[PDB]
Amino acid sequence: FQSNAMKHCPITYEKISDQENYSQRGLHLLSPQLKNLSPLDLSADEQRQEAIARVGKMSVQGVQKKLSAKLKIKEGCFEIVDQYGQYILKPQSDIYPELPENEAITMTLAKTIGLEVPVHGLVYSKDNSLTYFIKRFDRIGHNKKLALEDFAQLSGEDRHTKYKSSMEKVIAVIEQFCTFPKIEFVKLFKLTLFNFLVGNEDMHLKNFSLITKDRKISISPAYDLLNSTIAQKNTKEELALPLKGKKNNLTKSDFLKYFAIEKLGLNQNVIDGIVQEFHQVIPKWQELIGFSFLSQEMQEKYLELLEQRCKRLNFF
Repeated sequence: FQSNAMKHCPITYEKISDQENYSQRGLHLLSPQLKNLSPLDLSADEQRQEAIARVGKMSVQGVQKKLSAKLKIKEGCFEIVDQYGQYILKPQSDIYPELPENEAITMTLAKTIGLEVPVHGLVYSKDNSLTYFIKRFDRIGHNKKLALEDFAQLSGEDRHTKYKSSMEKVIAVIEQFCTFPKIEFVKLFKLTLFNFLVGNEDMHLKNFSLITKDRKISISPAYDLLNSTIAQKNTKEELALPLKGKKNNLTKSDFLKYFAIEKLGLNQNVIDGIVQEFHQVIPKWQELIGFSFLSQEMQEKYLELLEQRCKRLNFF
């Protein structure tokens, strides 16, 4: 067949047999008592139509079509809902290729480098298409939602503002509102290097949010991370928001000196240690991309971009 076999778990990427759809460890990340995960009973097209119709009740922001869902643990399936959803589902786009598979692997790469990333993965659909899922990090069960505000709201911008900002304004939000800004600066540094390496030119203003939890206001867990470059036919920029006024032709010193030191004030030992973490993780990322549910064509685009971004930071 034209597709290469996909022999790993859509949640953990560990090896599984042909007769399994998910690893046991993956099912248990959803719930230790989940014994199976049935496919969604809607095709990709039906899922998109439902997302469009349910958008007024959708309490999670983001322009991509999304569905709210609960996990029915004893039955072993997702159920689409309007209220008290615990998961977000993202079906295949009708425009861009492999968005669920791309977001799934990219979030997994972010988790591998130590960023805070919620449980996520892929679930099969009625038509065999893969839908992305992520656990809500602002609600557990039917309890109160934790306070969550995106950086457009916090920086005084209109609700629709995504690209008319800058990294320096993102930094200013953290300085103004976070309980321990210097802890958050380390996260921002890792996130921004990560986004450069994986081709995420769509880390826009509304992809940063502050959550109020455990007596502190902090940058939220990661959400909506994708190699947006490989999903598009043409891109002219590397960053969604300028850094040092630049959205392309970023240099190693722009990230490791201007950003890390002049803007974030990180000490050299901290910078050096994080850079080494990225150096060490590259072979694991390459292996995971190979184990992913991306097509061979998209794996090749991911790996080619990753190699070029690593070279620009002198990784090798």
